[PDB]
Amino acid sequence: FNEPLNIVSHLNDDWFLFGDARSDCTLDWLDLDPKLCNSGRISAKSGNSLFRSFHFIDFYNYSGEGDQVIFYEGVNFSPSHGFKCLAYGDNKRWMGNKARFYARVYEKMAQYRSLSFVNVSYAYGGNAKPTSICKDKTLTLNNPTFISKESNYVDYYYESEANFTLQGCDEFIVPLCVFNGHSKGSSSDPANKYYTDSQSYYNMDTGVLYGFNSTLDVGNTVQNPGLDLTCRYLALTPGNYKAVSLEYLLSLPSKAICLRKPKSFMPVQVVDSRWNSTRQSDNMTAVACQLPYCFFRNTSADYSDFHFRQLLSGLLYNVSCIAQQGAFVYNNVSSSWPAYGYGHCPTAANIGYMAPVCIYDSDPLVPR
Amino acid sequence: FNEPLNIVSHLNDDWFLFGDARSDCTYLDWLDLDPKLCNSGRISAKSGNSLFRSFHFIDFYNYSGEGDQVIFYEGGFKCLAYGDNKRWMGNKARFYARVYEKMAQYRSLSFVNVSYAYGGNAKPTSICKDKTLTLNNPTFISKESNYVDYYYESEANFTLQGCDEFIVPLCVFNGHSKGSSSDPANKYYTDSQSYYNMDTGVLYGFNSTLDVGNTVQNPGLDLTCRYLALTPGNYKAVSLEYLLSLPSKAICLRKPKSFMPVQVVDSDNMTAVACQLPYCFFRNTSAFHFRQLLSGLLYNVSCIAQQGAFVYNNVSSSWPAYGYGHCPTAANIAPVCI
Ligand SMILES: *[C@@H]1O[C@H](CO)[C@@H](O[C@@H]2O[C@H](CO)[C@@H](O[C@@H]3O[C@H](CO[C@H]4O[C@H](CO[C@H]5O[C@H](CO)[C@@H](O)[C@H](O)[C@@H]5O)[C@@H](O)[C@H](O[C@H]5O[C@H](CO)[C@@H](O)[C@H](O)[C@@H]5O)[C@@H]4O)[C@@H](O)[C@H](O[C@H]4O[C@H](CO)[C@@H](O)[C@H](O)[C@@H]4O)[C@@H]3O)[C@H](O)[C@H]2NC(C)=O)[C@H](O)[C@H]1NC(C)=O
Ligand SMILES: *[C@@H]1O[C@H](CO)[C@@H](O[C@@H]2O[C@H](CO)[C@@H](O[C@@H]3O[C@H](CO)[C@@H](O)[C@H](O[C@H]4O[C@H](CO)[C@@H](O)[C@H](O)[C@@H]4O)[C@@H]3O)[C@H](O)[C@H]2NC(C)=O)[C@H](O)[C@H]1NC(C)=O
Ligand SMILES: *[C@@H]1O[C@H](CO)[C@@H](O[C@@H]2O[C@H](CO)[C@@H](O[C@@H]3O[C@H](CO)[C@@H](O)[C@H](O)[C@@H]3O)[C@H](O)[C@H]2NC(C)=O)[C@H](O)[C@H]1NC(C)=O
Ligand SMILES: *[C@@H]1O[C@H](CO)[C@@H](O[C@@H]2O[C@H](CO)[C@@H](O[C@@H]3O[C@H](CO)[C@@H](O)[C@H](O)[C@@H]3O)[C@H](O)[C@H]2NC(C)=O)[C@H](O)[C@H]1NC(C)=O
Ligand SMILES: *[C@@H]1O[C@H](CO)[C@@H](O[C@@H]2O[C@H](CO)[C@@H](O)[C@H](O)[C@H]2NC(C)=O)[C@H](O)[C@H]1NC(C)=O
Ligand SMILES: *[C@@H]1O[C@H](CO)[C@@H](O[C@@H]2O[C@H](CO)[C@@H](O)[C@H](O)[C@H]2NC(C)=O)[C@H](O)[C@H]1NC(C)=O
Ligand SMILES: *[C@@H]1O[C@H](CO)[C@@H](O[C@@H]2O[C@H](CO)[C@@H](O)[C@H](O)[C@H]2NC(C)=O)[C@H](O)[C@H]1NC(C)=O
Ligand SMILES: *[C@@H]1O[C@H](CO)[C@@H](O[C@@H]2O[C@H](CO)[C@@H](O)[C@H](O)[C@H]2NC(C)=O)[C@H](O)[C@H]1NC(C)=O
Ligand SMILES: *[C@@H]1O[C@H](CO)[C@@H](O)[C@H](O)[C@H]1NC(C)=O
Ligand SMILES: *[C@@H]1O[C@H](CO)[C@@H](O)[C@H](O)[C@H]1NC(C)=O
Ligand SMILES: *[C@@H]1O[C@H](CO)[C@@H](O)[C@H](O)[C@H]1NC(C)=O
Ligand SMILES: *[C@@H]1O[C@H](CO)[C@@H](O)[C@H](O)[C@H]1NC(C)=O
Ligand SMILES: *[C@@H]1O[C@H](CO)[C@@H](O)[C@H](O)[C@H]1NC(C)=O
Ligand SMILES: *[C@@H]1O[C@H](CO)[C@@H](O)[C@H](O)[C@H]1NC(C)=O
Ligand SMILES: [K+]
Ligand SMILES: [K+]
Repeated sequence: FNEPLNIVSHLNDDWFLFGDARSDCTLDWLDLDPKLCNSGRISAKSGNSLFRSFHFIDFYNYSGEGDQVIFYEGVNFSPSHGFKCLAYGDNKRWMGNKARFYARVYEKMAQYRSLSFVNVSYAYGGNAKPTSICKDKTLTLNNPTFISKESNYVDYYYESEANFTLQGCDEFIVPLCVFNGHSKGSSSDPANKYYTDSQSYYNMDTGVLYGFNSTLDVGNTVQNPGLDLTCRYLALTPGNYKAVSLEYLLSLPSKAICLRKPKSFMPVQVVDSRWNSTRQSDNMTAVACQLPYCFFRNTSADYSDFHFRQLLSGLLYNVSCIAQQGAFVYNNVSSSWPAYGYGHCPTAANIGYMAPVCIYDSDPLVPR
Repeated sequence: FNEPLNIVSHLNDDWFLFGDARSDCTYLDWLDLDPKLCNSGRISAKSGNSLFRSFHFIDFYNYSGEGDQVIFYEGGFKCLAYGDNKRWMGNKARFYARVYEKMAQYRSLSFVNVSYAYGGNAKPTSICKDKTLTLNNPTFISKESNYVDYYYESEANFTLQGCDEFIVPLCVFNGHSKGSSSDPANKYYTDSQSYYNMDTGVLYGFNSTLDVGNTVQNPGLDLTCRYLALTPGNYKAVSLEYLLSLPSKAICLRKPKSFMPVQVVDSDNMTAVACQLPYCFFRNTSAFHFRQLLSGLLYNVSCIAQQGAFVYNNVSSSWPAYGYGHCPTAANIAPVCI
């Protein structure tokens, strides 16, 4: 009785789900029960993900607020897409970025009710403008922004800076990134001339600096491939910032995840978001989802979906307790001791079945 | 029945207590009034010392210990004549927040000494001290003899080895720092310090921003510290102005465990500010001597939660919140039939 269930669910009506096509109600494409389409507790867009919208031009305006937050997305940025900034880049670096972004988002959404995006603007002294240096055939990155070399500079060994302000959120997730390798200015430069990308963000109000230097020696050629963007994901407080670049192109945030409304700690729930077997998936959301801030839920069957619908079907009702092992429907007794339980959780102590008169035989004239 | 108790406790024998009290034994068996746990292998404690004191100052006690359930028993300084103890209250809150949070994740806490490689002739200087204490972490290295002022870059290397993570201080004098006796009264410095991980390219930086000084007319200049959790490897301390500073001691964190909140009991509320969910449960127990704590640690409890400890694992009047162990239900459940 009251074995833990492999579902995502909620303790009460105070929940919210972020998703992709498989929860996008605008119905053969859905894993989400159609009855939850009019719930007002879903932000989902087919073909998109939080990571995709965070970094690229293909943007969906995700937003939602809830005590118990659930995620069922990620797949729309995978190794099957094979995104890389440059012809001889490296998707593995982008899987790394994915993992670090989601780890930060999951961890913070255990501590805040509200997630949304804000656009970040900057003030810059020179004449140069953004350049779309990181892109491939199907995607164009636009966060961070990269500002070109000023006309008068002969090479990329220069300091450059711009100001940016974070306002309107309790905390902001921003990327701080470098091309990690021997970056090249042009093909007119000799072979042995390369750059070591350096970027920092400085909080002018507090005096705290976050810095990042390239350390690798991979390049953007068939002889020495692997140069791509390595990103860290910082949770910053509102204030006035300075983006200070010590070498190569100045970069700074164009978008932030907006975190609002602190709550008592409540772990997020994550549903594994993958393709079918014959297409390339990743487990970056699994690495990102750790105790104590996240419960990971996966099925036992390949994506071919019956099993994932029943995992999401937990969203149609309330449960007493959400724990490491799963959801406990009832609040009283169970065979398992809940670990990391939230809600009104059952005991696994021996409490027998009680009655003032125990029944042994059927009564021919009285029902039970 | 089974009301939560406002005490620190343990779920099993795998616990450890860090303290600032005397744990030693002073010696018809009932004439022996020592607590059973006197001289226990599960306690690291020293009267008139603390983890913070030993982290930062010369009167050092070699605190170390290992356990699943970690417990802290918590039983003013300024660097300069016209400094500010408020900066040290803030330092203490930030130190303990980091220590408490990380000891929810590791079994083992100890101290290591950090050595450094510096290319000049200058030596350490005890610039931060008052009448009873002398700071020695971080180390501050003197200006080189050939420099006429404190507007210089300086650096040293240091290595962190043998632990999973290391807690170290990154600090600056926050205000208008002053150089020597005979120079313009309007000539001051803006202390700037950073640590750089040479293996990963990550830099942690800190610049002074206040305008306070070290005189009766303009007091407030003191040391503001951040407490970093660093991975093992090769580092460089890079100072962009004023005295080079770098760690001389680190908290060594080893042996990961499943997340298990620490417990803190007292007797300033900085340990209270530092002790927060999800990583720490704060108890304000009343009689509160160390000897009574020792007696209260002889027996297990079934469940440790936000409201307190629940002795029994079956039923209670309260729903445990943020419960660990084997926790009772408060559901409305006489002879057993089945
Ligand atoms: C912890 O809380 C739970 C939930 O509240 C509680 O479980 C309920 O216990 C009550 C009271 O005993 C049960 O109600 C009685 O059920 C008698 C019939 O029992 C059989 O059928 C039950 C109904 O099954 C249907 O519905 C359920 C879900 O609703 C579903 O799972 C089934 O598939 C099916 O659709 C069934 O629950 C029950 O199974 C339990 O008991 C058996 C036998 O001991 C055991 O083997 C199982 O493991 C399981 O525990 C069983 O198969 C019925 O005769 C009885 O009616 C008399 O009493 C009521 C008042 O109590 C009078 O109104 C009536 O006129 C009769 O005199 C009563 O309705 C209820 O079914 C339980 N619900 C569930 C989900 O298990 C536990 O007791 C709580 N535990 C503690 C320690 O507090
Ligand atoms: C949760 O766990 C606790 C701790 O184990 C448990 O509390 C204990 O309950 C038992 C059973 O009631 C208590 O023992 C009783 O003590 C009373 C008075 O002191 C006695 O009179 C009782 O004896 C009568 O009932 C017996 C039934 O077999 C008869 O044989 C006898 O003739 C008497 O009529 C009985 O022994 C015990 O005192 C407590 N312990 C504590 C520390 O409070 C509790 O019941 C558990 N609850 C649940 C819901 O499981
Ligand atoms: C992170 O990367 C940046 C960018 O490379 C580093 O800053 C740069 O440091 C280099 C090497 O110290 C400086 O170049 C040197 O200049 C001296 C003096 O002219 C010269 O003698 C050397 O041959 C060398 O060319 C460069 O000026 C400096 N750039 C800027 C804009 O400050 C930075 O040091 C790295 N950070 C860390 C902590 O290592
Ligand atoms: C944090 O603090 C350090 C130390 O103050 C800052 O580095 C220093 O910055 C000052 C002001 O930008 C630099 O002084 C300048 O010198 C040039 C060259 O003579 C001159 O053109 C300017 O008028 C000014 O006086 C100084 O060189 C620099 N010192 C070192 C050793 O790098 C640092 O910039 C601060 N960090 C941030 C993010 O603001
Ligand atoms: C899940 O639990 C919440 C928690 O109460 C339920 O909220 C109630 O919703 C009903 C709508 O039928 C309102 O009339 C009540 O006022 C709500 N109760 C409270 C205490 O706010 C919700 O209905 C439950 N949902 C399901 C599907 O069982
Ligand atoms: C995209 O989403 C954001 C966040 O939900 C919207 O911005 C909010 O708009 C409301 C007005 O209804 C303001 O009161 C809030 O202050 C805004 N929040 C933030 C964080 O900026 C925005 O309107 C949406 N964009 C579009 C085109 O619909
Ligand atoms: C941040 O920028 C985005 C994209 O420019 C804004 O979303 C667009 O808003 C315009 C109107 O200003 C609409 O025409 C589009 O429908 C929106 N685009 C998408 C893809 O949703 C968004 O409003 C901005 N956010 C805030 C808080 O101002
Ligand atoms: C506190 O709890 C632990 C775990 O339940 C007890 O350790 C067990 O002691 C029993 C005594 O016979 C042994 O059977 C087990 O082997 C022990 N288990 C483990 C995991 O060590 C411990 O004795 C209790 N301590 C006190 C003082 O009651
Ligand atoms: C950035 O802000 C600083 C301080 O507020 C100011 O000195 C500087 O002129 C600003 N830069 C630009 C380009 O607006
Ligand atoms: C992810 O996948 C790799 C194998 O590809 C495996 O070794 C690793 O343990 C997995 N991590 C998680 C968190 O599932
Ligand atoms: C989830 O389950 C599927 C099917 O068993 C498995 O192939 C996949 O690797 C699992 N994902 C993770 C992240 O463990
Ligand atoms: C101090 O404690 C450390 C860590 O437990 C230990 O390795 C060292 O030997 C101790 N020092 C002395 C002098 O006993
Ligand atoms: C650090 O230094 C102190 C004093 O020299 C010494 O007692 C202690 O044992 C040292 N730490 C270790 C791990 O040996
Ligand atoms: C510090 O390390 C650097 C980089 O390895 C090295 O070149 C330099 O010699 C070191 N400085 C000292 C004083 O040992
Ligand atoms: K840069
Ligand atoms: K310094």
